[PDB]
Formats: sequence, structure tokens, C-alpha cells
Amino acid sequence: SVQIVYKPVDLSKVTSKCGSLGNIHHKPGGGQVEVKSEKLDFKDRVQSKIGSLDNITHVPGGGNKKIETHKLTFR
Amino acid sequence: SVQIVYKPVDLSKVTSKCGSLGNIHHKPGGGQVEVKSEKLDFKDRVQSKIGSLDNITHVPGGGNKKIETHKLTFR
Amino acid sequence: SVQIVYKPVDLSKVTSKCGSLGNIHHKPGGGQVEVKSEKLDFKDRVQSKIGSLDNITHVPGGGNKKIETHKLTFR
Amino acid sequence: SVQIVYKPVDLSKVTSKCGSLGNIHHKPGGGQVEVKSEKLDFKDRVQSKIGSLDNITHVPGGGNKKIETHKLTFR
Amino acid sequence: SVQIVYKPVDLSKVTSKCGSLGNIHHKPGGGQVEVKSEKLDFKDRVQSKIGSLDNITHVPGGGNKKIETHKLTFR
Repeated sequence: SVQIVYKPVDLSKVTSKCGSLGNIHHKPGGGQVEVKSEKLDFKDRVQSKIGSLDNITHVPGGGNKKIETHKLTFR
Repeated sequence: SVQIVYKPVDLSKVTSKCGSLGNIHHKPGGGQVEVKSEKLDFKDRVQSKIGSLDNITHVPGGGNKKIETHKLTFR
Repeated sequence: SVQIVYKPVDLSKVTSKCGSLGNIHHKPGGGQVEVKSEKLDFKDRVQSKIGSLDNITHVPGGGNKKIETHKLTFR
Repeated sequence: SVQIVYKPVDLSKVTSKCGSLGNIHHKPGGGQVEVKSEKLDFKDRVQSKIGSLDNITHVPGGGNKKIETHKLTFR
Repeated sequence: SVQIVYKPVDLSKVTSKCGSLGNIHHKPGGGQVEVKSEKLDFKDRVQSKIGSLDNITHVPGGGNKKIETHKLTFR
């Protein structure tokens, strides 16, 4: 016979305290952008991006993260 | 015979406290963008993006995250 | 014989507290955008985007997230 | 004879600029206040104040001030 | 004869610029206040203040000040 008992116990805490959060300034792409092109030949696909793209400001009050995985395999 | 007992127990906490959150400024793409093109030849697909695109400001009060996976496989 | 008992127990909490949230400014694409084109030839598909597109301001009071997966497979 | 010409000229400016103003917290008198009195004798006037009184939060966007006095006296 | 010409000229500026102003916390009088009195005698006037009184938070965006005085006296 085979008995398997799987009783993990989790009383954990993940916690943050912050008195104040702020005065955040993100200013990407303030300068001048000039692109001059003459007599170009493209035979295959082209992807072009010019300017200010995909810039992120991310300011969570907590931003705390907890990842837990359990697996029991029997063969 | 085979007995499998699967009793994980989770009393965990994920928590944040923030006294104040703010005064956030995101200013992408303030500068001038100039694109001059003459005599270009494209034989295949073109994708072009010019200016200020896909910029994100994300300011959650909490933003706390908890991921948990359980799997029991029997063969 | 085979017995499988699957009794996970979850008393978890995910929580945030924020005293105040605000004064958020997102100003993408303030600058001037100029695009001058002469004598261009395109033989295949074209996608073009000019200006200020797909910019996001996302400010949830909580924004807390809890993902849980359970699977039991028997063969 | 007497001539008096009084021609002051004022082209002055007083100015402020503020991008954002806020997330201000004023919390006076959070603690406990206990006052126990036995066998007191007062022969003249009494003024008493107990608790949280006359607390001020003052948050003007400008709050700019200009004072000007002119006087001409003749005897 | 007497001529008096009074022509002061004022082209002055007083100016401020602030990108962001905030996350200000004022918490006076958080502790406990206990006042026990027995067998006191007062023959003249009494003024008493107990607790949290007359606390100020003052947050002007500008708060710029210009004072100017002119006087011409003739005897």
C-alpha cells in the first residue's frame, strides 16, 4: 500500500508601508528629431518608428508580489 | 491500495499601506519631429509610426498581486 | 482501490489602503510633427500612423489581482 | 509759487505658476485627551478650551500679494 | 519758486515657477494628554487650553509678495 499526505501550511505575510509617494517626473523625448532621406531602395519588409514611443511611468502604492506553486505527481 | 490526501492550507496576506500617492507628471514627445523623404522605393510591406504612440501612465493605489497554482496528476 | 481527496483551503487576503491618489498629468505629443514626402513608390501593403495614438492613463484605486488555478487529472 | 507733480508709474508683475498642488493631509488632535478635576475653587473669570480648536488648512493656488501706498501731504 | 517732480518708474517682476507641489503631512498632537488636578485655588482670572489648538498648514502655489511705499511731504 501507499499513503501520501500533502499538508503544506502557509501563514506568511508580504507587506509594505509608505508615508508618502510622489513628485515623480518622466519627460522622454524633449529634444528635436530630424530624419532626412534621399534615394533609398528597400527590397524586403520595413518597420520604422520615429519620435516618442512606448515610454512607461508605473507607480503602484504597494506593488508587492507573491507566487506559489504546488504539484504532486504520481506514477 | 493507494490513498492521496491533498490539503494545502493558506492563511497568507499580501498588503500595502500608502499615506498619499500623487503629483505624477509624464510628458513624452515634447520636441519637434521632422521627417523629409524623397525618391524612396519599397518592394515589400511597410509599417511606419511617427509622433507619440503607446505611452503609458499606470498608477494603482495597491497593485498587489497573488498567483497560486495547484496540480495533482495521477497515472 | 484508489482514493483521492482534494481539499485545498484558502483564507488569504490581498489588500491595499491609500490615503489619497491624484494630481496625475499625462501630456504626450506636445511637439510639432511635420512629414513631407515626394516621389515615393510602394509595391506592397502600407500601414502608417502619424500624431498621438494609443496613449493610456490608468489610475485604479485598488488594482489588486488574485489568480488561482486548480487541476486534478486522472488516467 | 509752488508746483508739485506726482506721476509714479507702475508696470510691475507678481506671478506664479504651479504644475500641480495637492495630496495635503492635516490631522491635529489624534490622541486621547483626559481631564479629571476635583475640589477646585475659582474666584474670578475662567476661560477653558479642551479638544481640537482653531486648526487651519489654507491652500491657495496663487496666494500672491501686492500692497502699495501713496501719500502726498502739503502744509 | 519751487518745482518738485516725482516720477518713479517700476518695471519690476516677482515670479515663481514650480513643477509640482505636494505630499505634505502635518500631524500635531498624536500623543495622549492627561491632566489631573486636586485642591487648587485661583483668586484671579484663569485661561486654560488643553489638546491640539491653532495648528496651521499653509501651502500657497505662489506666495510671492510685493510691498511698495511712496510718500512726499512738503512744509
